Amino acid sequence: KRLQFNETLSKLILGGLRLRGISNSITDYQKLYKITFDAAEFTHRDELKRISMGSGEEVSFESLQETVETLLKLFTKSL
Amino acid sequence: KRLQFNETLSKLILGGLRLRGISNSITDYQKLYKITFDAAEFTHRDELKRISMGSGEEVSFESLQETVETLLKLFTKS
Repeated sequence: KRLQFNETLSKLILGGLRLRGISNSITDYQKLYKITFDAAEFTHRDELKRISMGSGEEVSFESLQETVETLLKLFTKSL
Repeated sequence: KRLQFNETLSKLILGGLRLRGISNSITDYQKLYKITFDAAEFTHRDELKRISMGSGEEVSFESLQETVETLLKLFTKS
């Protein structure tokens, strides 16, 4: 779990939420962000572990973009 | 929730993991179960809340199964 992954994931979720007109001043925005973030980490857990093990890897932006879109699509259908 | 949602959700996760050949012996099995359980509850949060408040609704098997499948597909990519 490198910092670059963290920052890229955070940006993708912020952008995904904003793109959906979901404002950070609503009651479940924080819960929505957190579970998306945690789920996205868990999705890429194996590579994050390898990165931590010095594989010198980098989670690709494109794959993370798919993960976030899948999760936000799932988590915001009722919204 | 709606206790029936919770009981069915458990069965669908256990069943989805079984179909995929993922045994409870593997190292991340319980976290995999738990995060899928919670993400599925979250997905249907709004209806589940109305249900607990007496709306008379019921999350359909189809919808819940699609939820579980979306999550397990995403979470078991390895």
